[PDB]
Amino acid sequence: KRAPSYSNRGMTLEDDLNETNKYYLTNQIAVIHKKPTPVQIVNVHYPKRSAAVIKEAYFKQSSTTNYNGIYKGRYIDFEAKETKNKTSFPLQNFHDHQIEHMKQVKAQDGICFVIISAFDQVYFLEADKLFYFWDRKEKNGRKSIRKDELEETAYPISLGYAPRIDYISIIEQLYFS
Amino acid sequence: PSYSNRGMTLEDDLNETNKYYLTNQIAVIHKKPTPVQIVNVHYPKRSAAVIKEAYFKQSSTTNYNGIYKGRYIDFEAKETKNKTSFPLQNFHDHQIEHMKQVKAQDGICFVIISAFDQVYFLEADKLFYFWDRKEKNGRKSIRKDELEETAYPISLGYAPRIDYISIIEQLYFS
DNA sequence: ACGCAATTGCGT
DNA sequence: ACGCAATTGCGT
DNA sequence: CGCAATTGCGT
DNA sequence: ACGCAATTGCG
Repeated sequence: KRAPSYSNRGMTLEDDLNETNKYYLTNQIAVIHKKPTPVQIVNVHYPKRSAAVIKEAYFKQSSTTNYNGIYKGRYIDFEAKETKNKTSFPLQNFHDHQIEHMKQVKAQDGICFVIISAFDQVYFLEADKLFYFWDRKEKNGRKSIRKDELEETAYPISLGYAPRIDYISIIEQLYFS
Repeated sequence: PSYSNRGMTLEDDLNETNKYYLTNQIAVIHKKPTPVQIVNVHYPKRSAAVIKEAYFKQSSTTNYNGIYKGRYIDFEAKETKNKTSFPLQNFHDHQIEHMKQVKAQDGICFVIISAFDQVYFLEADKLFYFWDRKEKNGRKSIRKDELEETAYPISLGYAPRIDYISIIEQLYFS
């Protein structure tokens, strides 16, 4: 975990949203965790007593959205994606299943959405809109959302110290009067 | 090899009950996968990139969850064979803390154990209790019969095997 | 898997 | 007709 | 992250 | 000294 580097604009990294979650944790505001990345652990070894060191394992494509949890007894689910492209946000770094799921997750009523970090700016795009840009892609046409319609389609978030990323104050400002 | 015991694992049995649930739009539940910290990933051009060394960590979050009917659902699934009693040695402190936070936030928070050839849907407060007594250097287990009213026997069926959705359907919101 | 170099192709 | 925004893809 | 072994409580 | 209960050890 000794990573001397290297800057993004910005994850950043688990530090950015992650710290926000811990904070939300220890102030009894919400329980939101990042579902961990699903490996298929083909081969493990057990050297020198404990502990184990998987010698061969492969990456699986997830099926669920990146983050989930509880706020005010409601379900929270969301993906977070960031881009350095100064012009637009690549819709292509979303993937099939994630969207299938956001769909199913909004099936029963949930707060399902997307946090986007691009244009030196963290944005909160509701899942609705995202679904528009998705089948805009899906019929045919633009595989990205240009800024002037990301800013036009999404709510900007305020990035401070402390909650670093304060998405709950939007989910509050919007789904809870 | 996916099941190296005498009694069925409860791994598949539950995460199949979940598939049914999903496919029929009854509700959305998914097991959080096991956390591992990757260390090295060799990446051939053809072969999919092989993670060649990696280590387990141990997540706090109680390892099932999702949505049902607009309300955040959560639980755990331990499973014990011994007909003796059921050992709290399975659940850890962090898990308990977590699902403490959860019910501290209007969460619905089962505990599912398939002990004694039966599937026990165990409400949270009751588990807390056992863990509490236990924390007072008391009974480090739940004896075979004391859960038997502390907990509900889930309705083990065929379409959805260890149907618990309707237990939670019954308590809340009716 | 991802950044990020390569490459496409829209736009005017 | 050519630039520079959108995409593809190849490389640790 | 388990089932085979260990030991201790307690008729 | 067993059922039954708790606790090392590495497959």
